[PDB]
Amino acid sequence: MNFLDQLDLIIQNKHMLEHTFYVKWSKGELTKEQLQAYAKDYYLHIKAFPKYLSAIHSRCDDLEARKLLLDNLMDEENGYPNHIDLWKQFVFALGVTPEELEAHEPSEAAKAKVATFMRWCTGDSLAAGVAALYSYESQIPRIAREKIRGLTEYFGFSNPEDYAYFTEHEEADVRHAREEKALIEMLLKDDADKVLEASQEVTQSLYGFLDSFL
Amino acid sequence: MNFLDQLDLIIQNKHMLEHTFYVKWSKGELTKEQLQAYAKDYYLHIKAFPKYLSAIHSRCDDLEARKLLLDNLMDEENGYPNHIDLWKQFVFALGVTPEELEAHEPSEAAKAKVATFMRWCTGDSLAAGVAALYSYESQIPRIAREKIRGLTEYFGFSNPEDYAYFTEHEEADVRHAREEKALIEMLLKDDADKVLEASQEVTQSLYGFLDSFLD
Ligand SMILES: [Mn+2]
Ligand SMILES: [Mn+2]
Ligand SMILES: [Mn+2]
Ligand SMILES: [Mn+2]
Repeated sequence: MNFLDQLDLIIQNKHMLEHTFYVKWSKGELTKEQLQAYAKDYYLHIKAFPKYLSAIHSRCDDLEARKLLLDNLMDEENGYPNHIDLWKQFVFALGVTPEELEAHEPSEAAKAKVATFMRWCTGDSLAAGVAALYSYESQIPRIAREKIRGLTEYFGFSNPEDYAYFTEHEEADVRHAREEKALIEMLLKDDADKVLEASQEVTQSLYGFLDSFL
Repeated sequence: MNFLDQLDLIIQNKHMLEHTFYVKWSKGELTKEQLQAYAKDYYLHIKAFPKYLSAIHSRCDDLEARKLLLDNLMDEENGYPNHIDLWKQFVFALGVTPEELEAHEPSEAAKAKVATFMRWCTGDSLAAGVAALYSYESQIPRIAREKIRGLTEYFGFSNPEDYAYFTEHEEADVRHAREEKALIEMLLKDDADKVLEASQEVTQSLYGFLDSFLD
């Protein structure tokens, strides 16, 4: 019915946790060389995310909407460890070296996933741009949950500080999903069609990225 | 750098405090219907400024650079009162209804100023976009000092919370000018030409804005 319901339904189906990458993870049938491949190829999207948000902010005249995006941007980039710093710890805890992470070149599948976000966040529909992020960010608390379990059981992650990023995202993205849902409603301009479009795009692209490794 | 020094001389040689509108301010010869013109038209630029910063951030892949742009943006928009809020108080301390300020359609002069900034901030040179901000922001601390003097000497201001915006920008924009100047060096990609070109345009566009109220 109402487009937000349909929007939440698109995610519930094309949801990353049901992609085979995470099935195998949840099961534990995933190689450490695989985990390192995923971790490094993710980095690009880890570094582009602040621009997903600021791409949207920069085209926005709704002052109350812009503050919520700031709050999101601040949670990711401001301070130390910011959300990028936290991913590097998961990279290193996997055994990839710092020079190896800086030397890694992101796949055409990594560049495609980020291009999908960037297409919507710089597109002409601010709601669709926010809907794009929601379709990724509203799945994270669950993935973060089930990811930690996999790390500690089948991957010998004994020190909690190694998966800080995930412990942190396990709650920060409950508030982000909630506030992005608000923003979509605030920035709607007869463009419900584009919100569902972005959702359809982002949930497929997510799946295409995870396809690359399997 | 030399290119930063030429950048500072362009600003030095086209400084807002030498426009007739501030040579009048300083001498007392500014009307009060003139102050409400200014205060109200300035409100487009004020609400706009964060997107100048987020425009550059969204095209930038230098992580250290982006944190300096965030710092700036946080000072500007985060919390209560933020700089937009502080501008509202001062417009109201001028005698303007929250209702007329928000019914006010900004002048063509105002739209022109904001369009100039936005051209560079959406543009292709990240250092030029920063330098466009810098060509304005480096002037603010002194204008803010002098504008506070005028409000209190010739415009009978006594409540320090009215001109809080200028109080706040007298110190905050010292840090912003400093760090923008670092950003320019950090973002340079063989575009010193573009850095100076943005500077010439913005200093002259600010002058154009200052003239709409001089009749
Ligand atoms: Mn994050
Ligand atoms: Mn988030
Ligand atoms: Mn400011
Ligand atoms: Mn500033």
